[PDB]
Amino acid sequence: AIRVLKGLEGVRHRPAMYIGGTGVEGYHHLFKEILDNAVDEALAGYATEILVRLNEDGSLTVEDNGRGIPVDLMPEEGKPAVEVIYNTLHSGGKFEQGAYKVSGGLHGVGASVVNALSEWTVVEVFREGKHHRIAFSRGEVTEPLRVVGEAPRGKTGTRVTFKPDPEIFGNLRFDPSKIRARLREVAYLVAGLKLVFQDRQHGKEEVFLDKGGVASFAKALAEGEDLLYEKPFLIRGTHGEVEVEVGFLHTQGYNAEILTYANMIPTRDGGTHLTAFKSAYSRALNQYAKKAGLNKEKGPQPTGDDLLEGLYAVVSVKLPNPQFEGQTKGKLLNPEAGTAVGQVVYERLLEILEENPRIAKAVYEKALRAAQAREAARKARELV
Amino acid sequence: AIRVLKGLEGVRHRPAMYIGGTGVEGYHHLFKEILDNAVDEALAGYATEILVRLNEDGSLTVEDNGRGIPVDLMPEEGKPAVEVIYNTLHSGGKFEQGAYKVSGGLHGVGASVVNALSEWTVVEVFREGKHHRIAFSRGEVTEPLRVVGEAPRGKTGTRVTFKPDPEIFGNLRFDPSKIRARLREVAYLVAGLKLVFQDRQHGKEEVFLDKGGVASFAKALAEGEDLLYEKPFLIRGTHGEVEVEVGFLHTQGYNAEILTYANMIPTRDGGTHLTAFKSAYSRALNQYAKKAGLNKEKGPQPTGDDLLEGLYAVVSVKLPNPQFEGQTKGKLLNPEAGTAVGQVVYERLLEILEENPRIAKAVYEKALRAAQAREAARKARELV
Ligand SMILES: CO[C@@H]1[C@@H](OC(N)=O)[C@@H](O)[C@H](Oc2ccc3c(O)c(NC(=O)c4ccc(O)c(CC=C(C)C)c4)c(=O)oc3c2C)OC1(C)C
Ligand SMILES: CO[C@@H]1[C@@H](OC(N)=O)[C@@H](O)[C@H](Oc2ccc3c(O)c(NC(=O)c4ccc(O)c(CC=C(C)C)c4)c(=O)oc3c2C)OC1(C)C
Repeated sequence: AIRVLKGLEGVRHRPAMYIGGTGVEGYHHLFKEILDNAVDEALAGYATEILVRLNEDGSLTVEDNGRGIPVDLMPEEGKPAVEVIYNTLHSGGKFEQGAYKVSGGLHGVGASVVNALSEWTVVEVFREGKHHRIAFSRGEVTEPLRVVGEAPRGKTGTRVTFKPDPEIFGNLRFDPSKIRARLREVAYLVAGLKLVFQDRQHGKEEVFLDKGGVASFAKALAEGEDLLYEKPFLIRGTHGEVEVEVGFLHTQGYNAEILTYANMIPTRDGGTHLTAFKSAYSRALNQYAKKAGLNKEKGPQPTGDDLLEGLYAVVSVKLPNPQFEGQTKGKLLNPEAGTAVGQVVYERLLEILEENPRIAKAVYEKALRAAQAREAARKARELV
Repeated sequence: AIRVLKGLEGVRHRPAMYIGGTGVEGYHHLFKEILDNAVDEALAGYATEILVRLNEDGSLTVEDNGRGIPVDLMPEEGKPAVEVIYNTLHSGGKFEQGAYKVSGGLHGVGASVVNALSEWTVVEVFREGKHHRIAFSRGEVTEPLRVVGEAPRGKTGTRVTFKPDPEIFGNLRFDPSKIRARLREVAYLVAGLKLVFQDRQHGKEEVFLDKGGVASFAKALAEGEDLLYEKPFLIRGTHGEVEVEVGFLHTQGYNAEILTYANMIPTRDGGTHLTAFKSAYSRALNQYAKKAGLNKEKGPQPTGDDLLEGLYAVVSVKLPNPQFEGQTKGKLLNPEAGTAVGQVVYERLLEILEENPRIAKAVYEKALRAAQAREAARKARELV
């Protein structure tokens, strides 16, 4: 009643162990992974454009502006690097270091997990003047690497096309809505990165590009809401090995929304970077306020929830060796991320507040009126 | 340049991909995994007592009185079964379907990841009248399996002793509090299971056992507050392949706490079981009220969030093939769980109210107070 599953065999034996489930969520994790492989080329500074296309046959194509996955032979394995990448469960090396990378995702490079769980996979590489092609199916090579033609231009890059295996996912098909949502997210987290979504079926096409990045992301969060000031603030900075990006904006409403990210993956339960943000923001507001005489009688302006009212913000950090609560996602634990965020946002917020006095007053003013409202509801509720 | 990592080599090459990080959380996941292996025997019905002892040298011993990991040879590999389970990255088969299992552990069986990340591991098996022993170090056999004597009093079971690899975690050491916390949780989730913690480093002892299960869990969740009744309700039932257990109590206070679990692991982001719980509870509560004539007309209408004030409950389900939203689990997606919790809870709850009309209307009126209190705070705030 027992056997050893070697390599990709294990992935097909227990798919849920690699993608959580075999439903709609798991189906799209394949898309996210291949997309993140492309996004990693952008993070490294080689890709500037990424195309995601839903083909009429249900398959999905992800093409990048990158270097193109290497096709030269790996001595130890006696096979092209691109073949090894998509056929071995876990491959690594120093190539994992030297640039920020998307965190979480599928086992190892993740690409081979997608291949194992796909009826067919086609990898095309434009590199060193040629257009290469290798085809797989459920983890195995069906068509060995070969040159199918010459590369145009100075065109280099990788184009991956795959179709999740119906033997595992049933009649599931890609959902344009979900694909667009992740593309919209990425464009925001990698400002300047152009991502195009093509849905051949409906002949639709949308471009996702935003130089404003996270600041724009913050405004996007307050879509149907009256803004306190139409221009969202952007805080950029680097501390140690951590790149920090924070964007925020206020609305005259009373709802809030703070999204946090670590290496391009949502961190629902926050972590060191989120706690460092709330803290730094609080430090800055209060400090500035006193200096400028915005506080009278020493009212209860803080209390955290008061400052959160009508606050829309996005905190994003990038760091090597990220540490998560468990299973590479959820809550960021790196203390250095906390120090980076706190450091970068505190100093910069002070400046932003000083050069934008009116706005600073309105937001601090809103915090006081929020505290009072809290007080009134408390007594009222503690009356009956 | 590229390196293919075969088997356990990949675990030591990149531990965070298997345990999330190499700090305190990752360290304890090793403990959680070995404990889960023992608990699986209890879930299968062959184990009643698990001992967890923190040794003075930092190693952790986990002993269960279950069947004992088999030691016969696996012809396909030419090694005893115990060896295979602890030294191969992924082994599986029909044994995975024997019964309910703890979900979301470490890769595959999980034990081999622990072994790979420990400077040493000793596995003792009491089976078929004999006491077997086999030792490992960083994923590899150091002392092959051998019989070291008779099984004392013919007992059967597995005793695992291991020490997380200092080269991976530095000077970190198991935290008794984290251990007791998980042991307490498990005692509640598997009512009747007895777990003993011996903290030799502090000469301590402690028993975790509670036939009250999830009901007691709800009670202890509300420790500190005055209850509306000190006897927790217990709803248990099986619908399809899903076993459900829900416990709940009410306090005179205003705070609330609802914990959910799927196959022994916390689902902080809810899922089908949670949604179904509140719907079944809400339907049974509002229907009973109408039936017994409690829905007055001279006031506000009780809604969600109103009937969950001062309500402490724990919703726990066990089912085969759990489906989560990939990630770090977080949300249960199986529609069968929802129908299971709904069916089982709704009906049983209906009888609870009819059998406790006193408490029944005491709960409804409490929802009424919360309704007005909620609208009193609204008025107050809109008044600013
Ligand atoms: C799924 O494959 C991904 C890539 O995905 C995409 N879409 O381009 C990308 O995320 C990243 O791609 C890399 C990662 C590292 C190098 C990299 O180190 C290069 N540098 C070299 O000089 C080089 C040249 C030839 C060669 O055989 C190797 C080692 C082989 C590798 C990295 C597969 C390296 C290079 O030219 O391309 C690279 C590329 C395209 O990592 C992979 C391979 C897992
Ligand atoms: C890390 O080991 C764990 C176990 O932990 C402990 N402490 O018991 C436990 O969680 C579960 O333990 C099982 C799981 C299934 C069977 C099981 O199916 C049994 N039934 C047999 O008749 C049997 C007899 C000989 C044999 O080689 C095998 C299959 C081999 C196995 C389960 C490793 C099965 C049995 O005797 O013991 C079993 C045991 C002890 O699964 C493991 C092996 C991954």
